[PDB]
Amino acid sequence: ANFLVHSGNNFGAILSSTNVGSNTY
Amino acid sequence: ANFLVHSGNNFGAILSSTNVGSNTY
Amino acid sequence: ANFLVHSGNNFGAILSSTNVGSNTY
Amino acid sequence: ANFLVHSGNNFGAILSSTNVGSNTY
Amino acid sequence: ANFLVHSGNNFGAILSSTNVGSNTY
Amino acid sequence: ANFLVHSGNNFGAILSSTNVGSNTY
Amino acid sequence: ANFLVHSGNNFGAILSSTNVGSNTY
Amino acid sequence: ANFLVHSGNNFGAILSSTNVGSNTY
Amino acid sequence: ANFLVHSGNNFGAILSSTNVGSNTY
Amino acid sequence: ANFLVHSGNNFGAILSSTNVGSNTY
Repeated sequence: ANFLVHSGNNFGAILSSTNVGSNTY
Repeated sequence: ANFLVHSGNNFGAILSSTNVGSNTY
Repeated sequence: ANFLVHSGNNFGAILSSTNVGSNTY
Repeated sequence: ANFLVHSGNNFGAILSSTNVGSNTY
Repeated sequence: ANFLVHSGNNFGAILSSTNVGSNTY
Repeated sequence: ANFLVHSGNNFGAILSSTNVGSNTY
Repeated sequence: ANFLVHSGNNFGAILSSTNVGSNTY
Repeated sequence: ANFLVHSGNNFGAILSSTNVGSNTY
Repeated sequence: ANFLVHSGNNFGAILSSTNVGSNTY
Repeated sequence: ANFLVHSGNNFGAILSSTNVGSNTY
């Protein structure tokens, strides 16, 4: 089993970016 | 089994970006 | 079994972006 | 079995974007 | 079993970046 | 005499803002 | 005499801001 | 006489800011 | 006479800032 | 007479700053 948890992350500004704040499997 | 959890993430502004705040499998 | 959960995510503004705040399988 | 859950996501403004806030299979 | 936990991370500004604030498997 | 000229300005997305792209006197 | 000229300015995304791209007198 | 000229400025993303890309007198 | 000229300035991302890319008099 | 010229300046990311890339008089 694989568990991925993402919580309470604040991102100000994202430009021309990939795989940011994501659960990539 | 694979578990992906995404919660409570604040994103200010996103421009020309890919796979942001997503559960990609 | 695969479980993907998406909850309580606030997105300010999205421009010319792909796969944002999505459950991609 | 595949389970995809999408809830309580607030999107401010979306322009020229693809696959945003969607359950893509 | 693999457990990945992401919480309470503040990101000011992200430009032309990859795999930032993400659980990559 | 006061001259104010506003031309050819492209605005992507505006949220909770005041006095944007305006000639304020 | 006061001359203010505003032309050809591209703004991606504006959030919770004041006096942006404006001729304020 | 006072001359203020604003041209060809590209702004990616603006958050919680004041007097950005403006001719303030 | 006072001449202020602003041209061809690229700004990536601006957060919680004042008097950025402006002709302040 | 006072002449101020601003051209071709690239700014990556600005946070909590004052009087950046501006013609202040």
